[PDB]
Amino acid sequence: SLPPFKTTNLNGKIILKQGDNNCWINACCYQLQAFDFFNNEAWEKFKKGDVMDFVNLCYAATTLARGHSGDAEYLLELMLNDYSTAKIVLAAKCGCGEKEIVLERAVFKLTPLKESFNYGVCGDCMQVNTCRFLSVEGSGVFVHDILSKQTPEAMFVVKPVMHAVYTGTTQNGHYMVDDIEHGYCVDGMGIKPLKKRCYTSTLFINANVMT
Ligand SMILES: [Zn+2]
Repeated sequence: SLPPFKTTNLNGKIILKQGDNNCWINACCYQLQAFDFFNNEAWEKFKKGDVMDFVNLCYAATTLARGHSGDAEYLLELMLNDYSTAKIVLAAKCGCGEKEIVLERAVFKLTPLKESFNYGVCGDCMQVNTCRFLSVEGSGVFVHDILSKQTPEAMFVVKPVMHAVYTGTTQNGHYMVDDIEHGYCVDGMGIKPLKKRCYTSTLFINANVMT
């Protein structure tokens, strides 16, 4: 066994010292700490600084060993697969007409911008559905293709509370978290200014959007 990851408790969030390529864990765990509905025996200890049970649980779920890089968005999908804490309604246009798609979930694999986008194909006309957001309610997190340029606040369909941030190669990169609600970027146990770009997720709390 190696020794436990060291921690810091910063403005209500436990954060993990950078070591052994653990940043994907840190990024995911920092987001889970935003959801008061998320819980279990190993998480109750993590919230207090006693982090190795849950951290070990993250390696088990992903089949990865301590020391290997991973994917913070994949890990959020795993841990949140049995939660359903938000509702998103889309309008979907194809050659048959227009219809609504209802998604109830905690993690959504969608881009969180208020523009038009494709999602699925209609099995009666075989065209791709051209889609747009009609509403978002509750709490949850979008996991998404990297937004690598700044995004005007008015473009997000929801008000972001925080974003996983990923810089570098898909091979050789590094995770951090833009904590928008606090005003800084968390990078290991340290603090940096918001990167404002490079975002791989978008977390929202108590959404109540009509568009
Ligand atoms: Zn159709």
